[PDB]
Amino acid sequence: KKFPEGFLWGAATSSYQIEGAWNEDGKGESIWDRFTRIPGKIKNGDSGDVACDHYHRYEQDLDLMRQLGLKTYRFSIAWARIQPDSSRQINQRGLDFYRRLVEGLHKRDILPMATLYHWDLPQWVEDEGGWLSRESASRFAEYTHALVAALGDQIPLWVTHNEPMVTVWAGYHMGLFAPGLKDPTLGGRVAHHLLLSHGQALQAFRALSPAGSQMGITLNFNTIYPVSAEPADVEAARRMHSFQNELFLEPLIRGQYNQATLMAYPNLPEFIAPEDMQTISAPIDFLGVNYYNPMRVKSSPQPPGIEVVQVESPVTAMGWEIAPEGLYDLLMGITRTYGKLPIYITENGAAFDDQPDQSGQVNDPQRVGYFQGHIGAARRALADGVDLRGYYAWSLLDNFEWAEGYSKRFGIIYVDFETQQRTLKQSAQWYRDVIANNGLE
Ligand code: NA
Ligand code: NA
Ligand code: NA
Ligand code: NA
Ligand code: NA
Ligand code: NA
Ligand code: NA
Ligand code: NA
Ligand code: NA
Ligand code: NA
Ligand code: NA
Ligand code: NA
Ligand code: NA
Ligand code: NA
Ligand code: NA
Ligand code: NA
Ligand code: NA
Ligand code: NA
Ligand code: NA
Ligand code: NA
Ligand code: NA
Ligand code: NA
Repeated sequence: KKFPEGFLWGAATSSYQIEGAWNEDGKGESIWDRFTRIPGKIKNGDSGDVACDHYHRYEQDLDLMRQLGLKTYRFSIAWARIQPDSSRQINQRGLDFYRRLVEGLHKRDILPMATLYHWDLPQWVEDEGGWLSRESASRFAEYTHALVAALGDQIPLWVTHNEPMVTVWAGYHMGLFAPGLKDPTLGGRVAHHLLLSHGQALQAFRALSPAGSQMGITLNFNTIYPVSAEPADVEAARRMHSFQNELFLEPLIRGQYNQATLMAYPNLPEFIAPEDMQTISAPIDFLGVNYYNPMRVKSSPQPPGIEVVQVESPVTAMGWEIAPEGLYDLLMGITRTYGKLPIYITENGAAFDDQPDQSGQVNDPQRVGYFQGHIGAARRALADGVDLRGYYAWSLLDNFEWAEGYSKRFGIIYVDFETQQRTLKQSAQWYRDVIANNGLE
């Protein structure tokens, strides 16, 4: 039950969630800086203004990574640090930060994986239409070109987008995340431009062809199970799977949108230029998979004919069902449907109500249990033919959990946000052992 020699064990973060220094060194405002200033949008009125203060404390966090024996570390790049404003001019201080981070990773034999876009769009791009505008795909490609030119040979794994489905749903359907639009009819248009931006970014990457470097995209999924064996429930589950799990995968791999997508978005074809599917479906080097929980579905008489059924137990602090078999099923399904392409699990983890004990230790056995089940499921998938290349725990650090603010702790390392003190949780200690053993037990 050892994983393959060279298997990439990592942990993941994102820029807005950990960096702080929101207005330092010429950094421009992002849509998340703006969103968190809006009263009522975030629990406890929290923001990423300071977060984990990682922009200043990155060397401490690098040593924590080393202490755990991480083989790889997934971070995102704050686009607004790099292009603060509409002049499109490169901010050298912002770029230098990522240069220093990447140098530090290599110094400690940790392989960098960089996410170009983890939701912190520069406000200047939003002022030019954001993801509603086709031109934002070109802006994203110019940003990618700059970063890959600067750091390509030093970052062996690049991800264009993180969870474009969440950007669509939370950002444009529900208004729960930045930029806070609440118009379901916009989802197709946004999805197409996210996909187009990925494609143009990938073209920029191929043009530069950095030595030893690869590029992919990270998607989130919720494995779908029908609540019963009834045909109507099976049908609802199939439709929900197509939409929830294959909206992006289908165009990425097959160069077409699926029927569930076109029905949900019936004006989508109006945004597709003659090239656009070819560009979107150009080969990626790997797929990033983010998974936390399944969704359970039943048929309904009322539109859209699908109801998601909530689960009371077993759940995390987010109310998300704990079902490690969901991860196995997801990985097998992707592999069977789209072929045996390289996969990294770019996020998997859990939020629990962690509290230091009287001695100052943070013991999180529920999180250990979550990782035990899920890493076990990933191992079974690998045994059964999935080309799993790495696993990244979400998250290295407790951090700013978007609209939940600091009420939710996903870290394997506990952060006291009053003092910025970091403490390895029991789960970090356990994970260090897994890495050293190259597997469970
Ligand atoms: Na920040
Ligand atoms: Na507030
Ligand atoms: Na409130
Ligand atoms: Na704040
Ligand atoms: Na180490
Ligand atoms: Na170095
Ligand atoms: Na070095
Ligand atoms: Na502007
Ligand atoms: Na447009
Ligand atoms: Na634009
Ligand atoms: Na530009
Ligand atoms: Na190219
Ligand atoms: Na080229
Ligand atoms: Na039926
Ligand atoms: Na959804
Ligand atoms: Na092509
Ligand atoms: Na969770
Ligand atoms: Na979870
Ligand atoms: Na708990
Ligand atoms: Na949230
Ligand atoms: Na909070
Ligand atoms: Na805080």
